[PDB]
Amino acid sequence: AGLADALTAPLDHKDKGLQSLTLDQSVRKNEKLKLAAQGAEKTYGNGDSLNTGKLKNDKVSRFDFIRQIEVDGQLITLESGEFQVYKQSHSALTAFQTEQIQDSEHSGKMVAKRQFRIGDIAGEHTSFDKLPEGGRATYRGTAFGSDDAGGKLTYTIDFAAKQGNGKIEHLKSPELNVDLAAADIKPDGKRHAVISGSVLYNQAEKGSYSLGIFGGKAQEVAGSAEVKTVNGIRHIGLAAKQ
Repeated sequence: AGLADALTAPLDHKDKGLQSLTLDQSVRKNEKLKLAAQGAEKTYGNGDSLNTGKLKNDKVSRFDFIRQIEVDGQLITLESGEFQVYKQSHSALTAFQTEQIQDSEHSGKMVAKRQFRIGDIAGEHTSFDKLPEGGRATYRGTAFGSDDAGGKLTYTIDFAAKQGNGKIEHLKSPELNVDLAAADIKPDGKRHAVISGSVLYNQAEKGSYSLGIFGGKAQEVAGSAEVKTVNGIRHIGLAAKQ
């Protein structure tokens, strides 16, 4: 696995769009980060990166990590989990999966939560008035979230009518396949466009999603959803290509 390559050496170092991902919110400005997999280990802090140049497209990479600090020269393993790293065409994103973590009173206890969060959505886009207003664009993607990380969605956008739509499918049970609330183009992007709509949960509840278009000609789509429930909020990541 190229996991070991990307911890021991850099990848394509030219970077003029995306050949890497930024970690300046993945770690605190004071704290220590250790990552490891498949015979290698990355040791950093404050605000670094992870390199993705000469890896495959349209796939997920798997990693072990911990976020920690040194106290009076002593090392405590504060929170540990899964570093879930998506590589696509023109775009890439991270997600967090914190589970096994220390209690900050006894310096040697453990606690087991199951806390997922979305990460940074990499790939600059600056050009919707550069696309045609014609056709229908088919899309299909992975859904990855705090209860959702076994299913996958179907997505579309009528370029001729400027309206997005979708559906969530491939679930453990059939009532869990939900309709997606059809949504038009709305203002948010600093020099680009967005589709932002609503998300129906187990035929109940009230979630929310936002995503954008990527590449030089609508090659893929990426962004985020948050479904809020009586169980609290599930963040779901988007990964879908033409």
